[PDB]
Amino acid sequence: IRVFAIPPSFASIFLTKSTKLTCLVTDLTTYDSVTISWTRQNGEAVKTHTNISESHPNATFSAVGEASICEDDWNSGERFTCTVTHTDLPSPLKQTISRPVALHRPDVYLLPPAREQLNLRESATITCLVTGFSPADVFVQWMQRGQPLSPEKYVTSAPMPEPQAPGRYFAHSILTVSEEEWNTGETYTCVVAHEALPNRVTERTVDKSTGKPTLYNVSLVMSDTAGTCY
Amino acid sequence: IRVFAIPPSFASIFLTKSTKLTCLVTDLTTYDSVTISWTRQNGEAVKTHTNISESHPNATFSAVGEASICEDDWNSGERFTCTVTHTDLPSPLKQTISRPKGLHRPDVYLLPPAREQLNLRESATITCLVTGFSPADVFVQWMQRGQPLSPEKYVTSAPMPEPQAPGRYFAHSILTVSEEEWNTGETYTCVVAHEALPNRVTERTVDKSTGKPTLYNVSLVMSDTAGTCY
Amino acid sequence: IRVFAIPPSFASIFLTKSTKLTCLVTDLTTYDSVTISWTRQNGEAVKTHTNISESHPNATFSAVGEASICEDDWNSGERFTCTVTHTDLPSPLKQTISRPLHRPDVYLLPPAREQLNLRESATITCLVTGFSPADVFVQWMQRGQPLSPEKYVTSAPMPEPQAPGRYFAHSILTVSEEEWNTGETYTCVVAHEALPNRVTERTVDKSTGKPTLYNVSLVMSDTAGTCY
Repeated sequence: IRVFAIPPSFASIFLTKSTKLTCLVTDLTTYDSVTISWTRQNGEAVKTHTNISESHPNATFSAVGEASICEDDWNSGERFTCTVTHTDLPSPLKQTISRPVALHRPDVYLLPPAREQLNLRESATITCLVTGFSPADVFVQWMQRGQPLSPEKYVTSAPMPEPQAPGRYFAHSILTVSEEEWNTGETYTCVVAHEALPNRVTERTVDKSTGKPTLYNVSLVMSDTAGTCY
Repeated sequence: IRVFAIPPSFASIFLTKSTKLTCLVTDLTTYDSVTISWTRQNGEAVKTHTNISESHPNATFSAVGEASICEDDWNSGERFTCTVTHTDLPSPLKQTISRPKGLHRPDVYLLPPAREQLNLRESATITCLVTGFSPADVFVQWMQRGQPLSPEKYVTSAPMPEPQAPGRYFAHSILTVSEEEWNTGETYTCVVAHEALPNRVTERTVDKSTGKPTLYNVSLVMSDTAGTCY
Repeated sequence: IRVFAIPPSFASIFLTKSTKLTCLVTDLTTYDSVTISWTRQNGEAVKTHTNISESHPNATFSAVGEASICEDDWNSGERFTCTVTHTDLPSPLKQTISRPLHRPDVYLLPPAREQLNLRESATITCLVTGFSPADVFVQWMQRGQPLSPEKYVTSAPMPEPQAPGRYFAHSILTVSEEEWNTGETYTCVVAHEALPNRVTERTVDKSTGKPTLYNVSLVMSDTAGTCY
């Protein structure tokens, strides 16, 4: 006999360009004549729900209230309530979405695979370490010459609360590039989506030759006439 | 009595992040108690423009006002109208302008100063060429220690038409840095802004080491037996 | 009413050493009997300003002086006062133009390595730095042979960021990156007035630039002091 409330979040924001306000109906059996709609801080007209669904297989019903709004509507820090009057509860039922803060910029890093991995010659793993930032909800994606990989290609964490840097979060991601598939160039840019940056985004990349710093074979010779000039 | 009217444009709506409608009313008869409005095509109670401009002191008239929108509005492509009349003119200065739909993705290259500049001992100049992009309207900013430099430190071009491939543009920017500072560290990466990047932002970087390891092959010979060759 | 006078430009001056000045008259009354007469600072007449022009597309007869003078006769502030009398002007309208420093610095950056992986566009950059004054002309030379003027694209001398008043401009040019195997160093010929011979050519090729394979080879001996 409750209604969850779904505010927009940067996963939906960035990954869709379709800032989203949502609250669905759960915990209640197969129902109709129920109304779902959205209201603002000052409570005015929105686009109505779509995506009608069946009943859940556990003796309850499924239906979702959805629409799209302007981004600054959330970014201006306002209350947003979806208004519903249940058939079992003629009294008003209200669920609210809103945003609160200090901020910290991520400094995305990147470490090439361990040489130990590059001795069985099957797979190489890359660690798009992300850290030192606030607030949370960082999405991260991996470019490859302007081509985003699928999120299924790689894996990532959730924002783990940072032990030392107090009000800060961090996460990770990995991807199992195979041996030759790292051994041929293919810089694999790693791009980070957050809100603590001037243009809100950053990206970094690596290859074999991120280091390799000036290897150079000195040679000293005497007493060995080679029959060649100098 | 021409009236300026700037449509929203990316170099602004990213610099600003505050997409807005701005009709500059000039060359109209120099009066006050003017009648000025900003509207949509169907022209609802559209937010008229606040922060009007004062009279032009040079025996001309000057007036302008910003009207904020949501960017997806301009994305729809339907026109937006600055409806302005005068005490003299009953017919409003109807302002029906829309960017036409349809576009090429750039690909930045950052260029390091050749050795010549460095030997001069004073200053080093770095350039990231921007190419291949259509349409126009690209911002370019250069970014260092994760903080934005300021425009007076680096000059920037204006969007130019390319010579060969018709539907393409290109541009430039120029940085002036002291020599040692480029023998010191910081990367001097560059950020751009274009409406066809998948992330709508891309970035490159350099440094003294951005080249290649440069294998030495010193071969000090100190015998007195093998000879040289003319 | 638009009557502007064109001072000479070091482009044409470099072209044929033929400093020229024109004060064209446009959008005046549509009548024939248009006279062109230029004067030095003594007021004396000028050379063969000729080649009459027809009415403009906006239906106004077009005329312009064709005044050749000496390069030396330009360097002391000679208000080149040109008069044109016309039917509409019992008071003919006069026009004048006259003569109103820092060394340039030219470099030629090669393309980018990542440019040289797309495998079509071989960009090349010539350049000029911190000079006064403007009006400088630039062009690119390939084996004593000037390139296609459209092949490159020229900037204009926008002012310096931090210098007091100096100027700088640019120019860029593309070729097949397959060509960036013969190279031929694509000499960019700057052309500025404030040069000892008014040209400070510089050029760059693949073999130029930076190698990443040295092999220094010092030798050491008493059998020296000679430099064969």
